[PDB]
Amino acid sequence: ESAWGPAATIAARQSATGTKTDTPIQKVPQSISVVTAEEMALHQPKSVKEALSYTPGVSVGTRGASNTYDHLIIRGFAAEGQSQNNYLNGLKLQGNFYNDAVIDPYMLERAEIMRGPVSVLYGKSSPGGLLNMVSKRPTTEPLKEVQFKAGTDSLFQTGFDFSDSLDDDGVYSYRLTGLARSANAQQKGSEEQRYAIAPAFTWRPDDKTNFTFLSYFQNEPETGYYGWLPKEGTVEPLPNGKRLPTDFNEGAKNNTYSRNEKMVGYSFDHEFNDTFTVRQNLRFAENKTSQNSVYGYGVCSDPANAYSKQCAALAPADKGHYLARKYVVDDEKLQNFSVDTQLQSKFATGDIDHTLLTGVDFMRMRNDINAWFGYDDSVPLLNLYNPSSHHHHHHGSSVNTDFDFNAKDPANSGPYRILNKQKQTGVYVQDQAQWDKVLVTLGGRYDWADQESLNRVAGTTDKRDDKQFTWRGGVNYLFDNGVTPYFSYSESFEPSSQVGKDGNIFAPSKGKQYEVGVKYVPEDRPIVVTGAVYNLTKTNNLMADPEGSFFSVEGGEIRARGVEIEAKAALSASVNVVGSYTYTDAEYTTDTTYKGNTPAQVPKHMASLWADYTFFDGPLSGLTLGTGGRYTGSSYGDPANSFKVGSYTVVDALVRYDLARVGMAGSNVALHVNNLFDREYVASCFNTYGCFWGAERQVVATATFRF
Repeated sequence: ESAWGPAATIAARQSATGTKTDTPIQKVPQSISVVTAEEMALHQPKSVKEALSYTPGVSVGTRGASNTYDHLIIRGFAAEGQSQNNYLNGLKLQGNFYNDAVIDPYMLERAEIMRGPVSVLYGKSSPGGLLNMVSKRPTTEPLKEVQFKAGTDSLFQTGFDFSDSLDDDGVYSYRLTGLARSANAQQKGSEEQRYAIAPAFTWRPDDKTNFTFLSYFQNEPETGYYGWLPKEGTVEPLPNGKRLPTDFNEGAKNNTYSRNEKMVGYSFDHEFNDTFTVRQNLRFAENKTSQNSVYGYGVCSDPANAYSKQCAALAPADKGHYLARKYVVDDEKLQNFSVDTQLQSKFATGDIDHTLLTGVDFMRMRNDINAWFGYDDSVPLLNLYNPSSHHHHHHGSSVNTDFDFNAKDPANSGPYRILNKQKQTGVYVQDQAQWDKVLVTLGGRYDWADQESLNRVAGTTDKRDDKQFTWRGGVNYLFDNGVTPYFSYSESFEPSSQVGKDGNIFAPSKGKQYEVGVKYVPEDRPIVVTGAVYNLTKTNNLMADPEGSFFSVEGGEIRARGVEIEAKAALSASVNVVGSYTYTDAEYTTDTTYKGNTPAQVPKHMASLWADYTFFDGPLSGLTLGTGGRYTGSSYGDPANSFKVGSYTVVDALVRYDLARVGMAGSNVALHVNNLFDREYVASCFNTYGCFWGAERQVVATATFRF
């Protein structure tokens, strides 16, 4: 098993996103999870987001039923500005504003998650949090796969995955993966459209040299729903005592959202001799996205709408059941270049073996934003009264009316046009020195993160050049019966894009984490079990001005201490089990307005358990039956901890049948169901006017053939 390849079992022993060198999990001084292709091909996730429903320390409901972005909250933290923090092949997919890229899981070999500070190897990043996806590479043996999906809400997906060798020596091999997916969003009027293709080329001139070309091209005409719903009508009842239905949509009938992705790059490694090996990863991508979206703000009786004219002009007792809305028109285009070059030197020092990693990482991102935002009264109000029993059960919500978007009244709307530039360069050194059973991992990295923002309207230009250093040290007492105790200190840094009162760009916030735990990686049985307890602190978090002044102020602090236990196994040739528990104590340590309060959208308790049985026996030979559930404790729906989103428990099921009994061994047909008990829940609220209905039970039938 290679950190950059398949795992054979639901349990991956090898990973390289934690130390940038192919290391076995037990030897990694940090909480690392790995969701293999197998596991993913088990639930047929819609996005890498869903593919993470069972991993501990990651909420995936930050946006409810919506999938526009694989935005995650890890260990109670996320990137600033609703941005993502996702890596693809050890390189970051640096996004900006609404321009953030996604990779379809069907194109991944595995999706890894690294918890806690990760700057020691990746540069600027949101504390405690990082997702690293691995492109599918050319396979060792022929692969001619064709897959067909069909599910609820008009879901239709047709995709292929072919990999072969051009020569009988395997010096030349490829892999072409693509898919065409179409579906209706949970919210009436909204659609989901995707076309993706990933071309890979691997050149192995010998057994010590590999250069694999990695490209990805994707087109999405419409990305689906991405709107906000009030706590009143979702979490809490509306005055009349009813609630907006889970399929309710508050946007224009002509709301539109598109994203365009294009990328070329490569992964290269070369072993010069018994001590020196070099590997370099490079990628270039130009990404576009645009939208015409009318989103809802809060109900008229919501503080946010305090200054709303359309709202104020209502009977004081009606403000509580009328929805106020705004809108945005956006169109962006960004390019991002990335290359990481590293050198791995293997040498000893009498009983002390060394694995020295030293490399230089570079990246630049440019994004051009040309958009328009509607402010108060920019769009008609909405009477939430209508959504009743005719809109619930019998049929459902109804699409509203069109909106202008064009003719932006200089009154209720204005222009937004920015040119954001980002540059980062870092050099790092790490060493995994094993002195028999005692593995010590230590290393660090220095960074040159420079940003430059141009406001095409104000004709302004804000700049900032950061120079940050981070290191990480850890110890793993490699036992022999499997158990592996480990502890480690880690650091991170995340620059700010916000400008203070002094007209200058804020300084970067920082992450510090203390984690200790044990990992059981038995060498005989294919089972992995890890548990960990940590104390992660984000510092210099921006907070309200002590003297309220529109401008924020740095110096705030947030602490997240919690426990995480995960377990994936192969208890049998017919038994597989995935399970995890997550305890999260996230609290505002220092903050002008909030404090003691816990950040919104982050539950205290989380747990998930899953298992599947397979048959090779009786009449049910080739049958795989699996079910499971995911637990999401209660959470706060706003910074003020004003209200709370209730806990919920969703169940997933799986019936898989091997088609061997039709001469099609290898292939198979399966039925997947998410939220079996079609539970109605509110995933979360980032504020009183920003709540998201969870996903209504979905059902998918999949036919995946192997020629």
